[PDB]
This record gives sequence, structure tokens and C-alpha cells, in this order.
Amino acid sequence: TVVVTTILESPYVMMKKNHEMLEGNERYEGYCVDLAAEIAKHCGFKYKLTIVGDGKYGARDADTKIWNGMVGELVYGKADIAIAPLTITLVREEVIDFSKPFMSLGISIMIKKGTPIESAEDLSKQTEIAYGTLDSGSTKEFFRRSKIAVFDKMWTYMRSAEPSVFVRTTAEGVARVRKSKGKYAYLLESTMNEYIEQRKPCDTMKVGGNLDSKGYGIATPKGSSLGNAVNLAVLKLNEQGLLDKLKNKWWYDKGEC
Ligand SMILES: N[C@@H](Cn1ccc(=O)n(Cc2ccc(C(=O)O)cc2)c1=O)C(=O)O
Repeated sequence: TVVVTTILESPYVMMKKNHEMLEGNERYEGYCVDLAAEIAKHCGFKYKLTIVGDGKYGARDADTKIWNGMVGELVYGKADIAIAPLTITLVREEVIDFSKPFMSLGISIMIKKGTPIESAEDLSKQTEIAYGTLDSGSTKEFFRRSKIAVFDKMWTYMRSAEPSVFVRTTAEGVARVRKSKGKYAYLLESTMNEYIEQRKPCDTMKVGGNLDSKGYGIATPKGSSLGNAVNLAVLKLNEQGLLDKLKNKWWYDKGEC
């Protein structure tokens, strides 16, 4: 009975509208939920979906150097596999094993629908409409490290803009976009942006192309006997369309706009 650690992040895994009535594994739903079923189907095992203990994805702690979130749960033997939007980064591929990407993304732009800007280039030149990123994360560092013209030029601005274009939480940013009446563009991972654009208050939208390329993968403990099977499962699901099928499912069918 494989112990699956995952996490609450819409539309990857969510609590059923009447979850308090359903029990066990049926209490949940979302892209990753469906995906877990396919993995397990194609792999031939029984599983128990468990929401990650401390609610984090996974990072080494500032002092302890010890892994937290799902990564940690995987490194220290608490769970057997992680099925969630876990971006495949070096730091993690050094301690746990990733399947091939099951979905992809990149830093994109979120503008309040109807906004003049349409690309990063369109922003870089601009000075009228402000814009920023989360205060700390993939996105924030990508720019303070990016040696590309269009991006270096952008870092400088956000770098010391006042008020600060940065935001403490990920929803807080989206909030500024809307309430800023158009004087604010947010840069966030393409997946979140897409979701939000299909949500109520349909007043935002993703614009331009992704400024980079990443991808989410399924994680298993180093030495796991599920490793090889899982990776092959992700490949087959992609080869039969099931993934796109799903991404389209939770972002559009379930979309509200
Ligand atoms: N990929 C992450 C996990 N994950 C998955 C889906 C999602 O919507 N978010 C939310 C999120 C997206 C972009 C930013 C940003 O950079 O402004 C901040 C928060 C998330 O953090 C993992 O690899 O750690």
C-alpha cells in the first residue's frame, strides 16, 4: 500500500464540496488526484493519499539543513512517493528522484484584462504601468540573476521601485493587479496564471510567452522500487494524451469564464 504525500493547491488537489461526508481517498479531487490514479493503475499498486504534514513543498532549512515539506517526507521515509506540482530543480534531484515532466511552465505575465502591455518587451520599455514578483522565490531570483537585456533592464526597475512592486504572498500579488485598476502587472509561473484566468472575477489574463522553461515531476525516495515504473507511467500517459486531457480538464472544463 503505497503512501502518497501530496498537498492542497488548486486545481491539483482539492477538498470535495461535501468532503466532510466522503472518506479516505474520495475526500479529494483535482489534476494530481486523477494523475495519482493513473500512475497507480498503470503501476499496479494500492495507495493512500495523505496531505503533506507541515504543508510545504520542500526545501532545506536555513539552519537545520534538513529537508521539509514533501521532499523531506520522502528523504526521511515518511511517504513513498509524491504526486504534486513539484518543480524539478537540481537541489532536489540530488536527494530524491524525479519522473520525466508531467506538465510544464514558465514565468509569464498577469495583467488586468484590457491592459496595454502584451509582452515583457512591452513592459521593459514602459514606466507608466508598474509591475513586480513575489518577494522571494524562483521568480524573484530569476530576474536578480538574469543577464539578459530585456530582463536585466526589468530587474533594475523592480530592484528599487517605490512603493515596492513586490508582494509577501502569492494571492496578494494577484490582488494588486485587479485593484490597481491597470497600473500593475504580475509575473508568476504560467500554471497559476492560467488557472486564475479561468476563475470568477474573470478580470485577469496571461499575456506573452513564458520567459523560461521548467516542469513538475513525480518524486520518489532515492532507491525506490516505484521509481522506474512511475517514470514510464508519466511517459505513457503523455503518449496517450491523458495529461493534456487532465490539464485541459481542471483548467477549462472546470473553468468559470
Ligand atoms: N512549483 C512549486 C509549487 N507550486 C505549484 C503550483 C502553484 O500554483 N504554486 C503557487 C505559486 C506560483 C508562482 C510564484 C512566483 O514565483 O510568483 C509563487 C507561488 C507553487 O508554489 C514547487 O516546485 O515548489
